[PDB]
Amino acid sequence: ESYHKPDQQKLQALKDTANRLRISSIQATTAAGSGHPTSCCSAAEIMAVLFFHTMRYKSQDPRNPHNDRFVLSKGHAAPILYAVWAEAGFLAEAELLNLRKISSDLDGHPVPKQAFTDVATGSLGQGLGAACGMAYTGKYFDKASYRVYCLLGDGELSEGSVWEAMAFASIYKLDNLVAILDINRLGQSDPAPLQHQMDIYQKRCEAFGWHAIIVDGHSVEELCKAFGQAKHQPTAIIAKTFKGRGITGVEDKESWHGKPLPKNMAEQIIQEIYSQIQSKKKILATPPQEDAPSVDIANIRMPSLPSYKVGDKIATRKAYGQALAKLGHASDRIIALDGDTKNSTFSEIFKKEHPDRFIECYIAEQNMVSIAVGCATRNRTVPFCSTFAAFFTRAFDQIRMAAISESNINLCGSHCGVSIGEDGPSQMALEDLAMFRSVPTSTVFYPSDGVATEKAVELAANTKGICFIRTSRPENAIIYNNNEDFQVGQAKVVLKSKDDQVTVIGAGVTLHEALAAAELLKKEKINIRVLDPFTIKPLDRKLILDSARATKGRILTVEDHYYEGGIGEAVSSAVVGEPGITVTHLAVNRVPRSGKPAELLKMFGIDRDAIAQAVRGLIT
Amino acid sequence: ESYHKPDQQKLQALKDTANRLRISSIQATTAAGSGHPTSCCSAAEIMAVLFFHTMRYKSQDPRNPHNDRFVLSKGHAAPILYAVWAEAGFLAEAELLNLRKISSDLDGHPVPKQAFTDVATGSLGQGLGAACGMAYTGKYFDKASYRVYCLLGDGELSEGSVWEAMAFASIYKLDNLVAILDINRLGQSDPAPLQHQMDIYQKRCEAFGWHAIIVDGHSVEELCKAFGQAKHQPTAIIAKTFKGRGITGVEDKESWHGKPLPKNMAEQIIQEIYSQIQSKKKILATPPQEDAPSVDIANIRMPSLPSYKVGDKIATRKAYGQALAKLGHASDRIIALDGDTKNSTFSEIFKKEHPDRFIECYIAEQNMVSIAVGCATRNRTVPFCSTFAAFFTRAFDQIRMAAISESNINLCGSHCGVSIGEDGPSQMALEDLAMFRSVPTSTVFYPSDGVATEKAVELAANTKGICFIRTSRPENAIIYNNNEDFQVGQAKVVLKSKDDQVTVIGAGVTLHEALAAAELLKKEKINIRVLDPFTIKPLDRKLILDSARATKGRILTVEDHYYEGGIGEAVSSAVVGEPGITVTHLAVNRVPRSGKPAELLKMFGIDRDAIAQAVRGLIT
Ligand SMILES: Cc1ncc(C[n+]2csc(CCOP(=O)(O)OP(=O)(O)O)c2C)c(N)n1
Ligand SMILES: Cc1ncc(C[n+]2csc(CCOP(=O)(O)OP(=O)(O)O)c2C)c(N)n1
Ligand SMILES: O=[P-]([O-])[O-]
Ligand SMILES: O=[P-]([O-])[O-]
Ligand SMILES: [Ca+2]
Ligand SMILES: [Ca+2]
Repeated sequence: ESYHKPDQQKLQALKDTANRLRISSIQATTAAGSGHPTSCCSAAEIMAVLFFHTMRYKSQDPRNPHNDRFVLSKGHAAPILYAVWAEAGFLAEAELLNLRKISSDLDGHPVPKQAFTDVATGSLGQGLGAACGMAYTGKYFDKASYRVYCLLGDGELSEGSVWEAMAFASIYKLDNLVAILDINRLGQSDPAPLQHQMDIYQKRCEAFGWHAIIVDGHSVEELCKAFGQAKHQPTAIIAKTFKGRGITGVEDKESWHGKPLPKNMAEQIIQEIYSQIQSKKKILATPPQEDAPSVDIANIRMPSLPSYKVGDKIATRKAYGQALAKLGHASDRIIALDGDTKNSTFSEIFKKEHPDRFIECYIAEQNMVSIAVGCATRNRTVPFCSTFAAFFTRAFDQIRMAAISESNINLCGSHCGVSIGEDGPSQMALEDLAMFRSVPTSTVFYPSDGVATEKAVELAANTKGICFIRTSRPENAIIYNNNEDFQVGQAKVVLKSKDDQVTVIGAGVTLHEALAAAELLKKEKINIRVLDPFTIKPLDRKLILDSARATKGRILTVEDHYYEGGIGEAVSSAVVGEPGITVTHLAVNRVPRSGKPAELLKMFGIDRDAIAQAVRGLIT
Repeated sequence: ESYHKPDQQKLQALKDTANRLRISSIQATTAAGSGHPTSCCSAAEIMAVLFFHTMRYKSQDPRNPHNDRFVLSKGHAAPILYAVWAEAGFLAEAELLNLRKISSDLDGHPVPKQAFTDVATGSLGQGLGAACGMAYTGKYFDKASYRVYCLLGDGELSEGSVWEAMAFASIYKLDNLVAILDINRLGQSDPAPLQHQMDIYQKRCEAFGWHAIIVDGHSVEELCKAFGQAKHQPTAIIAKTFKGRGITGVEDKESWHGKPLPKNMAEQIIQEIYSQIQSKKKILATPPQEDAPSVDIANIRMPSLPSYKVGDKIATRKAYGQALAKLGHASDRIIALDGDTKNSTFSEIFKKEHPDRFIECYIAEQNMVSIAVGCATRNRTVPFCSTFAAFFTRAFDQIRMAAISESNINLCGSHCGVSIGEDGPSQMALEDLAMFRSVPTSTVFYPSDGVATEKAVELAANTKGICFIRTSRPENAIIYNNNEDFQVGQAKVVLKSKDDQVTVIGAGVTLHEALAAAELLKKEKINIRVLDPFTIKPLDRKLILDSARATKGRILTVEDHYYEGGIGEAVSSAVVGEPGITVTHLAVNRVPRSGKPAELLKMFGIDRDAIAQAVRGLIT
């Protein structure tokens, strides 16, 4: 639609709105006794113009799929976000004073229990990546008219994740995306490196492919104009502002980040700001054009059972790619993301069959996770990201925040453990189970053959939370019939007899080492029960205990992972205290080195011979 | 010294060297059956000019403190690094053919068991940050003439960590630092985003404050000239190259990343390259000026015992800052790094007393860890980094690689757990124990009062590996006499009687909740033994077991951390199977929310009342 050039009365109303937003931010943080009023105050005109002139959204339905999106990347400015939603009529004005109380949902940083929040922020430098996912979805998946606005601080621009998102938005021509940079000169404990060198910020944004506009961030007129011109590139509004703007004696001063005003000072300051407001009448939000498509919410089912034959050899990494491509034929909601590793994770199979739903994220794992989080907001897509599991450690903070965001994303990490062989430890995932188990909403799948991998992909697609699938490089035999039923939290006993003397729990390559160890032990008339956990989180505690009680109470765990936080610790925590139950662990005890897969499994004590020796020791 | 303008014979010798390096990279990867010859080949002229014209180093003493530093950020090019060290006469030429063998130290990516490797690479995007630490040390700490050279790939430039390092080097005027960008057009699975748009790379580097020079990366003459001009800024040599340069039919082609040449093809290609070499005579390396200072290696001792009084209240975060500043008066080797959080971690105390040894890293945790790793190389400094513990998750891959690098760095993460109160979960560290316990070389300190914090700082300074100190926001009472002896792996029983019915293990805020719970239980004639672990890794298994056997075998753990990978799992894994021993866990079961510290401890079941209720349940 045409830009509506505001008259002087509308401009004054926007100024009055910005000053109301300042007052509310001060009132709320003074009442709470904590918070960041000076960080809200630098953004007050930006927020007024965005919410009451530029954006299009349903004020009574913040999650509506047709709405423009707003991401508060500088999440500690939450009080001004709450204030705008009260100004728009969604939040009760009195509730603002309950900021940070245990009785309120207006928490210290935004979180998705709030209808107006899609992604939790608070860990700086992540909002723009989420916004890129929203804008990519809007332009290429929803094909809708909504736009995406992301407000960042200047200290926040020191985070490399921001520059990954900048580069992504220009690669993918996200002309529906606007980043607003609140260049208020100061960080938490010192000035931001570039201070008010606006030209340097402009050069950096232009070098990364954005259309960059320097504005006076306290001029509602310059802001209306800058937001009012759509571009053919992602657009950076570089706003020169002052921290604590409007707070006499505090504006542009250090020592005030995250410091509320004391009661006596708040009263005096609020009276000053209030005297600037010319009218109490509020501006109404403007609704969006309703062109986002419907999205089905039904269960996603594989079009057929797995087609593997017991005895055939396939690496679970390849079965992942085959299974994801197969699942893509069943539902248009499945999208795949990969970080320049598609040939090795086998997500290239999905790209070949469903190219319009594959997102190349390049060597930028932090941004890739944030893109997926953004794509999953409002349930618009069901994303599967992949790289080597070791490189998901690069995105741990994004994954941590994804759980705080209640996000439903699926991650597949390949090349786990020492069994990759010659590349050496930089490429070996040995802490990924520890990392993903510590994520509160996570489900951790560790499929041991191609059939289990296909079932894990199907289960993950239909499971809420952060789903992780750990895949492996070596080709192992198919051990499961393709009609075997798999469920989250349900383990499988793959070998048992009446005279079993220990239950051996393995997964992936160590499950096949355990089965080979059972064959070595058969020559010595020693039988062992072999258990495949399928999910490491949640663990099938009942089947583990019933197996243990059938094998003299003895459990041996063996895993291609470090000792801490892995399968062995998960099993020990589950069964500690149970009478007669003992647990013995085999794992990788130190940083590995290069060698053939079988040589490394032997060197680090997790191969069939190490398992057999541990079994004999338990019996004697 | 003056630039030595090479004659045509020296230039031809450098070309011959580059071609020998190609041959060795092909020979080694074909013999191994794996590796990245096309990634070596694009860098061959760069490597020849660096090692045999530009750099100054002792060829027989690669770790010498006077040497120029070289960091191979694109670590998968390891075969060409090994080749240059054979060409320089340090490595035997025959050993190159043992690349990736379990019998060799020429592993798939560089690692510090090699005398010529300071930091392990292999996880892309981290080398430049390490190089910044080396260059900062050289300019500001060593005050020596050595220079630092870092070779990066173009796909690698998608990592945000690279841009954090770029910004750091210009902030700190690292005119002794040179980054060489191998712009060979291709990544692993597709072209790099910018391909051969050399002007865009130049604009990005210039916007981040570097002096940027575009060269033909296969012209030894242009490379000699570009390296030969020192600048007043960090300098980026932007080298236009072709992947697989010199391999007929493979140069500039996709589908060859990480693919060795088959034997029959290697023979043919090597014969072609060999026919280009005009002479077998090798160039000798040139030694450096020996102006790096001596550094003492003695134990670092606090100048006095802690000065806290039993009963005084201090937050361990503040005791950390006081203790680090105190330790800085004892040894000039201590340096401190912080990510714009010095007012909240209290590293500002060190900055005030020892400003020349404080490094402000801004909001860039990945780079901060890499800086510390670089500063610790060759034992030049003893670094302590600090931020909120939650934001160390942003640097997990850097910490993981630091352990592969055998690095001795110290990390202090504040604001752990729900006890921070109103900021909410984005700022709460609830997975940091899981993360740091999974790091192979780690020691994890969790001091419960100011005295333990000071002792932990002293111990950490003298302990090899990745040391982590978990500090807390709330002020708790001093419980230890200031002459109490603390040691790694030694726990403390802080309350005991003869009629204790359970051993309660707490740490930080939950240790003080446990002591308060013991007072509640005293009213009911119930005595509990309270144990403070001091180090979570390694755990004092002996004292835990002896305590348990004195309290009917019952252990209760309580921690301000998620259930997985924390204190409870560490204790359970240590004691599982021990007869009569049971372990019960209290931890945080889900993403928290904002509230007062005591309200959140109650809501998440880890306060004195929850501990008392669990104790009563264990007895009955
Ligand atoms: C990843 C991360 N590191 C550190 C912090 C701690 N922190 C919170 S706010 C802040 C300063 C923010 O400065 P800026 O982005 O300039 O925002 P302003 O408040 O000035 O608008 C810092 C360092 C954080 N929240 N996230
Ligand atoms: C952080 C990280 N993510 C992914 C990988 C997987 N990987 C190894 S090499 C490579 C491509 C490297 O491309 P580039 O930097 O252009 O180097 P070249 O071999 O072309 O010189 C990738 C994606 C990695 N090593 N590290
Ligand atoms: O995909 P690469 O591990 O052979
Ligand atoms: O330092 P902040 O948590 O008050
Ligand atoms: Ca700022
Ligand atoms: Ca490349």
